[PDB]
Amino acid sequence: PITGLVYDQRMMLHHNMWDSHHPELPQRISRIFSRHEELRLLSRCHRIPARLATEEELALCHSSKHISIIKSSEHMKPRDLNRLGDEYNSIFISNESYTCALLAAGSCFNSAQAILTGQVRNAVAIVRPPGHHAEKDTACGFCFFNTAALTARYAQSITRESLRVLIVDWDVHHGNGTQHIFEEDDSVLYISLHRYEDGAFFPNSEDANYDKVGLGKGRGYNVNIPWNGGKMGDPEYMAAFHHLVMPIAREFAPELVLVSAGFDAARGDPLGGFQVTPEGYAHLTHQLMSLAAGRVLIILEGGYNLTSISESMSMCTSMLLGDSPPSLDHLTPLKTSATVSINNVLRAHAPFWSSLR
Ligand SMILES: CN1CC2(CCN(Cc3ccc(C(=O)NO)cc3)CC2)c2ccccc21
Ligand SMILES: [K+]
Ligand SMILES: [K+]
Ligand SMILES: [Zn+2]
Repeated sequence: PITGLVYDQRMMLHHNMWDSHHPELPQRISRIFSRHEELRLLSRCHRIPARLATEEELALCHSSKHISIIKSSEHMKPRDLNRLGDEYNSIFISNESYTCALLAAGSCFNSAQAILTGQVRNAVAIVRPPGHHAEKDTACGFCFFNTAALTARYAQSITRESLRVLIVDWDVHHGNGTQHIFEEDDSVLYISLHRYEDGAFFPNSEDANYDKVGLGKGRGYNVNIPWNGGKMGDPEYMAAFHHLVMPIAREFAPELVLVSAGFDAARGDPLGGFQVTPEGYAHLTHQLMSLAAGRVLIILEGGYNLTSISESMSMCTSMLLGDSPPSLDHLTPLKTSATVSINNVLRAHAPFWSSLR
């Protein structure tokens, strides 16, 4: 029963040279790492080295053209970096961005391998830039390569093609890239909870709605839990897990659980507008630990309040280490629109999951 931790200060080198105050700050990962030390969680984890993802590994999910374009930014002049950035939705690029994206991907590969070989039971990856918005052919929403999707394929590549991977995406944004990459795949189950507001919340696509259940063989293996009607918090996320995430996950019976763990639904996030507490995230973590014989990898995605993300991810690691979950306040009355959301997801997926009937 060992917990791995991967963190490399080199991933701070990715920066926005046109707005040094952009919220995807290098200090996101250094502040999370610092808090793990202060709380004395770091000395209880087995440290896992970062490594560069290879170009071949990037090809598990991404087109050669997308790879070589991002690769080329490494030697671009500032004017070319600025032009290239404007060809994507919400992307800034510096000369170090490509290397940082490879470091984030490879760090998760080493973690998945450590888990799947039994060197550790579970693991946390404190990495940036994030991944879940990145598509097969394009970068998007602060993300260059889809770190979680690549780690799922990497895990299958060192075990077997049909390794059942669950990706739980609790970042406040829909992970459009992860959904699309696995949309017709029945070996990777994708479950996303996200602020939706009938398509008005980033990334502003109806792909995020509850009726997108997957395609062909992948029907039923894409689960969108969209929130409408303003602020959500622990009661709604607890109920989504109890009524949807955990019943479906148990029926799927993953052999590995990847968490796309953005912490931008946390209280205090300047962008998410939600109220999930660190104790809330501890409890979501604890529940997922009941799956896949405990084989859980937590991968940092978004999250923009330096204190909120540092307290929230620390609590998750605390859970992975075996600590007992902190008490929760008043989970009872959900917002009406959240009950409606959960009922829409239940109606969408009951055809595919007997546990929902
Ligand atoms: C009407 N909006 C405003 C907005 C401005 C910039 N933010 C960028 C962004 C991306 C990812 C994450 C994250 O944390 N993902 O997990 C957080 C912020 C998004 C929304 C935008 C961009 C493009 C088109 C339309 C619009
Ligand atoms: K999400
Ligand atoms: K899928
Ligand atoms: Zn996000």
